[PDB]
Amino acid sequence: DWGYDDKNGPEQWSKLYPIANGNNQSPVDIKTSETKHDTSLKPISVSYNPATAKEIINVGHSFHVNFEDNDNRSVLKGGPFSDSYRLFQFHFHWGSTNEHGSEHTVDGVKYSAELHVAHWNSAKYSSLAEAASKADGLAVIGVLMKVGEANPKLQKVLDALQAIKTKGKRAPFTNFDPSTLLPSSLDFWTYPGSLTHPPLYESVTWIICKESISVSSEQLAQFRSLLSNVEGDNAVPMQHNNRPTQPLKGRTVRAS
Ligand SMILES: *CCS(=O)(=O)c1c(F)c(F)c(S(N)(=O)=O)c(F)c1NC1CCCCCCC1
Ligand SMILES: [Zn+2]
Repeated sequence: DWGYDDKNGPEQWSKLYPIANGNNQSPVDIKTSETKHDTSLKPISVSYNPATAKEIINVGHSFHVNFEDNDNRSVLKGGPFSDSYRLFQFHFHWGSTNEHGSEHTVDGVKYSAELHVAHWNSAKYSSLAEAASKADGLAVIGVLMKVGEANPKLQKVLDALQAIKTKGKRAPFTNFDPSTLLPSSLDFWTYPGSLTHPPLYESVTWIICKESISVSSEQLAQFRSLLSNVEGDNAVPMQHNNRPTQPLKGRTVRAS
């Protein structure tokens, strides 16, 4: 029902999802002069099992890669967390132009796209569906993607998109460790926030990497060539899916 278009996009979401105007909404601009270093943060540790890669799915507004989440084979730990979070998905956001496709910004600087690697709290909760609405339920690593050289690490993913061109299509996507997509250093910022699209629950601990990764102009074009319509209907490109930044409302962004 909601989308990213003028009629149903971010500026309209608060009508059906009032929490859009809440105190812990994402994404945010990270003003580096205002970050606070927390001596209790530990380094991030990611430990993903490539055999957990399962399927790629076109969901109309975006696409994602899911990973088997029945057990703790693939986990994020460290950082601000006291226990491990289980990997379940990764996806991207992009924009209509290379100039602004990221959701998070840094000192007002907009990147071309953004990678999200999503996990849920399997220490405290027993399912993604339980964890999704809890303040401590989800942990998402964000990586800002700077347009420039083509990124070869994206290749398996981009090559798969031909199999999921229209809304609802899905295909097997196996033997893939998405830590291969992360930057070499996992220095990061963390703040309490939300899902960036409806239902916008304030359930996400964000881990935003200090270091960016690359993406080419033509790789971004491949994202925008996915279609938001169902097969047989007239082709409608998925041109953009990034939410604008939202007020900090007194939250602190912590620096590792
Ligand atoms: C196919 C991607 S998704 O499942 O629609 C999805 C998404 F596109 C996102 F942008 C987020 S975000 N930006 O806040 O990480 C996301 F979490 C997505 N997945 C969730 C699953 C977790 C709870 C269930 C309901 C909302 C979508
Ligand atoms: Zn996202």
